[PDB]
Formats: sequence, structure tokens, C-alpha cells
Amino acid sequence: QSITDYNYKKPLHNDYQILDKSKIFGSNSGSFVMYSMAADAYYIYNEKESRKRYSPNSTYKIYLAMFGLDRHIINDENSRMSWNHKHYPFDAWNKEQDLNTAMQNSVVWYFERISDQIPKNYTATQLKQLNYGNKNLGSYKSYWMEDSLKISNLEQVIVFKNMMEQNNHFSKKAKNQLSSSLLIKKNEKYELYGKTGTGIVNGKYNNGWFVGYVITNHDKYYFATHLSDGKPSGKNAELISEKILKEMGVLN
Repeated sequence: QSITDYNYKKPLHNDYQILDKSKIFGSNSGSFVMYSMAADAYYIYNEKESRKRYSPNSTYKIYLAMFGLDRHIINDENSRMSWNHKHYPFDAWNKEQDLNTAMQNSVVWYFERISDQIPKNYTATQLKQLNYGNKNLGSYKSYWMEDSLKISNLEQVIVFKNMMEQNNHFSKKAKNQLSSSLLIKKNEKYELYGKTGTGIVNGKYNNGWFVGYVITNHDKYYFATHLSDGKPSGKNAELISEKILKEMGVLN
């Protein structure tokens, strides 16, 4: 909308290190950002591109889940939602869901059902308090899917880290329930948490994301990969994230 809606310009008041992950990105274009809790420092590949704001797509379901927990639309004893009986192209969508199943399978109707129960003034208050990208709700429909709401790769890390780590009005059990829903991988060395996001425009991928965090025995790292061209899917952004986190020593 405004002159500032496509770009995040706020200086990092933080130690930062510039990375060169161009070989892993290959023919794809985009950025990678990681923050380390113990180091209090940002590691950035393609810093200019990390500040360009893009639709978050399904990565915003992180925030819809938090808001649905905070408003008690879903809880710990019940996060179940019955299927309304409409046929979707994937059978994982064609049944009852809980937060865990819906997050894992990016089941759109679950999160759309949550968003419809949340009043616009709450969301606006939340995006303001969280500094969530351009904060632009537009028509307030599926405003996070190739629509008015945009956020940069750098802000994806900053905002997620601050939401989880600051003592805010989001309770600790809601944060824990969100985390369980986002867990992808756990072994002796680490726990990897995250959420893909994929934008499709005219049958073509236009926008790929993977936003999350890693807990090791020694540190906690928030990260995000955004793809803007080449093959910009969430699945590709996830693959790129894993190669970079592994090269950086985060996964061992």
C-alpha cells in the first residue's frame, strides 16, 4: 500500500555476519537469515533481499495458531475441528484435524476457520505489538496468502524470536503447544521446528519460505529462508535451510 510496504528499513542494532551461501542456493534466488540466542547475533545471506517484504503464505499459520490459542478458539484438551465435508485435492485435508495434523499438512481450511473467529481489531493490535512486517490486513480475508500482508526474511526471524523469547501476554503453555505442532525432527543432537510456505500464481511457484528454530544442547537458533525465483517453493526453501544449518554446524 504505502511507500514502505515492500521493504524493511530499520537498522540492526546488533552484531551481524554476512554469509556466502550462493552455491547451495544455486539457480534459486532469495535470502537466509539466522539468529543465535547465545551469540545475540544475526547471520545473513543476501542482506538487501533479506529486507524485501513478501507475502508470508502458510508461515503465517504460526501466528494464526498462537492467536487461536491465546483467544481459546483451540486449547490443550481440544484443538480438534470437524471436516465440513468439502472435497480437497489431498486426502489429509479431507478429515478431522487437530493443531498438530493441520500444521504438518498445511490444511488451509483449519486456519481459515480460526482466522474467521478472530476480530480484525485484535489482529491489528497483535501485528502492531509484534512488529509484523507491513501490518497490512487489506480486505481481511485470507490476507496472508499472496495478498496485502507482507514481511521480510529478516523480520520473520526477528518477530518469531521476540514472540517466543520475550515475556509478553502470550502464555507459556500456548508457546509450548505451538512448538509441539512445529516439531519436525529430534535426535541426540538437536530439535528442529519449522513451517513451510508456498505461494502459487498462475500455476507457478512465486514465493517459497521455511521459518523455524533449532534447539541444541548449547544454543537456540531462529532462522528463515526465503525463495523469490528459480523454484520458489516451501519444500525447496526447507531443503536449502537444512543444507545451510548443517554447514554452519547447527545440526550436529
